[PDB]
Amino acid sequence: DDEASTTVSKTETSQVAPA
Repeated sequence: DDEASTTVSKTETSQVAPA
């Protein structure tokens, strides 16, 4: 949800892509 491109795939790196 935080990472514009992907909501499903929610990893630590996925969080990093916002902040």
